[PDB]
Amino acid sequence: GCGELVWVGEPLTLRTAETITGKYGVWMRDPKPTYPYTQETTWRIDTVGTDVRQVFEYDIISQFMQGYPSKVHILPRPLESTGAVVYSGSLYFQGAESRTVIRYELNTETVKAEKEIPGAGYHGQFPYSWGGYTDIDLAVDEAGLWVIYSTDEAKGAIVLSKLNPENLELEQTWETNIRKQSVANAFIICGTLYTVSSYTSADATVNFAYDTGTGISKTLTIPFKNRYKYSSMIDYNPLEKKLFAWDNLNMVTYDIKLS
Ligand SMILES: [Ca+2]
Ligand code: NA
Repeated sequence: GCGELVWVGEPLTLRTAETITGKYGVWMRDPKPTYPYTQETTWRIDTVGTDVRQVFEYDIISQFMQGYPSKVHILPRPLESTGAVVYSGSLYFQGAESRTVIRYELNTETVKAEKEIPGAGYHGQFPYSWGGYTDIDLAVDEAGLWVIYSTDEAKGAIVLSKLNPENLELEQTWETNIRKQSVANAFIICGTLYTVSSYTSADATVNFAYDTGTGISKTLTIPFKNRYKYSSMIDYNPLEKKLFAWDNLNMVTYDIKLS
């Protein structure tokens, strides 16, 4: 059941990092789970620092919320920032100090594909408003895998491209009029890109939308609360139909409603 985003619920805290290494990070589930994982499997990456390689994996939700990881993967190359996603058995992440997206198959711990995002800024050229080298933000929605970025040709406006999940080729590209560094983060629901106005405010909003199906841009005023005042990661999971976010040590989730 697709539709336009009309409401975001209150953030629910599922886990809190215990060290500064997890001030920012990304946590995620696979909306297209594949053996040996399930819809309960959760991954967590604490992303502070310069040689981020540890990916914590939890087989079931209770372990993610209360226990130790069931497995730790050591990535073969350091990861950049908070934009990564898991999709159909692979972690898609950006190589540190690069515009390269890497497909890392989790079960086999194998790199299956790598792609430079053509023309994408990286390492602080088109971050979201908080910085954090957030130039490249992967996304999964009801239609599959996407990447959110910008380029010099787009003058820093958000660009989004649909990606082939097997080989990382770009399938189609859209250019918005939204300055990427003017918004706190972004995510895609049902082919519409949404942005969040602030990473600090308890009274932020989902403030812009761009519908890739119609080409129409809109302003919105949907309330969005940063409970802990520093949201470094905001993504959408189309299986759960929820937002997943990382806010100042806290892994949080928001319910949503679509028209
Ligand atoms: Ca995002
Ligand atoms: Na992302």
